[PDB]
Order: sequence, then structure tokens, then C-alpha cells
Amino acid sequence: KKWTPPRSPFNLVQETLFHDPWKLLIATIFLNRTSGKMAIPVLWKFLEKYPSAEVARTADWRDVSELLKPLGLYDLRAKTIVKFSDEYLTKQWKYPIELHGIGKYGNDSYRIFCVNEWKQVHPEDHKLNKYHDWLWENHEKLS
DNA sequence: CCAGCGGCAGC
DNA sequence: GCTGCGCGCTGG
Ligand code: NA
Repeated sequence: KKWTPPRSPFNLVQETLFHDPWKLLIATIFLNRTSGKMAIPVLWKFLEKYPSAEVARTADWRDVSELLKPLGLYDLRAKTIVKFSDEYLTKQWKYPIELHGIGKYGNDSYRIFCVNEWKQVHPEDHKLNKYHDWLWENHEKLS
């Protein structure tokens, strides 16, 4: 009875990343004011070089920024990713909105995909809303 | 060819 | 409430 969020016709990247809350949350950061068409290909390159919060928190942010260059917001998000990964591992938190760089959208993603709290979430992100409305409409069918 | 636009911190 | 951050996709 582990929480496994169902695959949707929308194929949000969160659907494949929920096993690793850090990776899911990094994905939300990559999608800040960035089309998924650009962000997600670069996300795989980032995760090949920085596969865990454990190593990402030790990274030189200037190296992360180089990798993020084609996405825009590269210095901002490089610094965010290092600090976020540090807090992810060393701060006691219940919801990741408590962590630097995660706001309502990343937190809503976590509460739908990483824990079984989707019924309490009220997303404002259009992609999250499509998944969330679809869950509400189909949850009794999927049990 | 070109302007609009796809979260979060912090003040 | 507001601003800084930034690239490339996209519609026409
Ligand atoms: Na936060």
C-alpha cells in the first residue's frame, strides 16, 4: 500500500521521478519559467553529473551554472540547487516548501506524487491541475 | 524575423 | 504587493 501515483495521459515528468523526492523537486526547479521541452533534456544531463543531493550539495555552483546555461536563470538556479540540496539533506523538514528554492508549485508536486496527500492539494500550475483534476475524476476507478 | 513568455526568494 | 533573474520556444 505504498503510494504509487498513477501514470496519466499527460505524462508529467513527476510521474517518473516520484521514487526520489530530491530528483522530483530538482525537476520542479528546472521547470521554473522554463518550457519542459528545454528543461527536461537538460535535467537528464544534470542528473548524470549530479545524481544525488549528497553530491549536489558539494558542487561548485559556477559549474552547475555552466550546465544550466541554455535554460536561462542559470546563476540563480545553480545557487538555488546547491543550497536546496544542502537543506534537503541536513534540515529536518516535513514538506519541501520549508526548503530554499521550493515554493507552492514544488510543494504541491511533492504532496501529489511523493506522498498520498493529493486530495488536500489545490494546485495553481496548469499541468498539475490537469493531472490533479484527472485524479479526482478517476480515483474511484483506480482505487 | 520578432516580441511574448514559459517559480521563487527577498525586499 | 513588487522586482530580478534569462534562455529558447513559439505564433504570426
Ligand atoms: Na521554500
